[PDB]
Amino acid sequence: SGILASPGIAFGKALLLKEDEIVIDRKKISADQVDQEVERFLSGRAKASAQLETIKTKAGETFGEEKEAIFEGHIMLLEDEELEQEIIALIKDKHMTADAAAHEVIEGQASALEELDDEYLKERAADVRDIGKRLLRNILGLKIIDLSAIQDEVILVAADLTPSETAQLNLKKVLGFITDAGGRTSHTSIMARSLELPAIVGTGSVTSQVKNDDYLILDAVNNQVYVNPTNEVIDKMRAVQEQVASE
Amino acid sequence: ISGILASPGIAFGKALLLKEDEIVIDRKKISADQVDQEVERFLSGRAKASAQLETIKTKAGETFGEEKEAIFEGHIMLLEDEELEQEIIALIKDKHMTADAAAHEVIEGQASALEELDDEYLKERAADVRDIGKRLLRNILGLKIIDLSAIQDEVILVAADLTPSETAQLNLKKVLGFITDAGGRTSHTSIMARSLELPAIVGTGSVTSQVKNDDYLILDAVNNQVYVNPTNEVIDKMRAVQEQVASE
Repeated sequence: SGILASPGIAFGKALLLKEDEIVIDRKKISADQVDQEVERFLSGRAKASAQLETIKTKAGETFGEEKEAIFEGHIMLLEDEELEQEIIALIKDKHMTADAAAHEVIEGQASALEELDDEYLKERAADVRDIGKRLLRNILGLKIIDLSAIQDEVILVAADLTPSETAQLNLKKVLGFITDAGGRTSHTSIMARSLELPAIVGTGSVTSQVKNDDYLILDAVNNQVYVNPTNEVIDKMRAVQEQVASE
Repeated sequence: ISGILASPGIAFGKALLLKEDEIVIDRKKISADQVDQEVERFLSGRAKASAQLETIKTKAGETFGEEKEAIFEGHIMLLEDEELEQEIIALIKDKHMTADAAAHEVIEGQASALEELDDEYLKERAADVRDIGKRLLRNILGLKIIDLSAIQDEVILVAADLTPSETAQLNLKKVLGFITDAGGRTSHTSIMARSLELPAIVGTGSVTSQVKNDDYLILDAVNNQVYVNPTNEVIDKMRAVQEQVASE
């Protein structure tokens, strides 16, 4: 399918992003527990802040100060003295688990910027949620992504990508992006065009039509994604289309 | 609509379809008295072709510069060849073949000779020879020869494939892009489009089956699509939205 965010072709295996779904616990805790969860939260926020602190820098050296400062405000929101008061209260006051309480707050903050049909405000609620997902994972002891982990040059396949993701992404080993996105103006599109790396974004669900490690070639010229082709289809793009650089 | 996206861009316009007046050769054997009208029928027929080629020659010049106009004197030297001429007249006099079928035997045979070597350039000359062949046969057959100089309105050129003799007489200020049933990424249609910075979805199977003449359509050469008679919503979805690639 496709919307065509960025021109180019690519040959490589697909790395399929898997994001551990998040089960928030609703069960009201006992007064006994109250302390433990306040610790769960403070401990979780302690790490999520730490991961955020290395991304700031990796967004920094790669993309510079414009980007390093998107990050300063990510941290500043996660560690907001008032939002802490709110999450903790729900623990002491309404006996909610840390993972359920923090969600309520962040969710209340992201969903309050979405009231306006403002593009940028909708972009903020997006990032406000990016930060909230993080925290819950850590609180939840669920496993964290970290894209610097890259071993192979791969064609990053995912549903969508956010600034926390594309910063730690090992640029000189990702051969393009394929997402279920929205695109043409989304962060993956503007991430690619700039990088001159290919990108088809408005996909319905490549995330279901591809599996991890499947070899494939992203067309991004005529807008086609070829999953596990025959060597002649390979032989085709291989240079037939791939040699669009000569002209 | 498919296409092999030879030329990025987006166009908004009425589709100008290029219906080719069908060429139907006469394989009947004339008698020894009809022999002389045919030499005439060929000769007059050939004169039109030259009249038309020397005008294209010039148009190609003023516009596409000297490289291309020089390419036309080549079409004229072929067409007005004294031996091909002598070989066509003889098939009429000795073999009693119609002016048209005769002309076709000689030129085609001349083209075929070039295609025996899988050589991209030779295969190119062979087409170019079949180009002149078609022009000579229509003119012999007294058929309609299209003057694309004659385009008055801005439009999206919808065709089977576009020939050098065709695009040279093209009023470039009014062609808004091209969609053909073509080959693509290297076809003349494609190289042409790529220079002028005119969009092109060229590998279509048959855009000449869904697209009728005078269909307002938008050619999404950003995302490989062709919208036939788009709803006012789909229009603004590109008209502004997708169309504003130019800004970025």
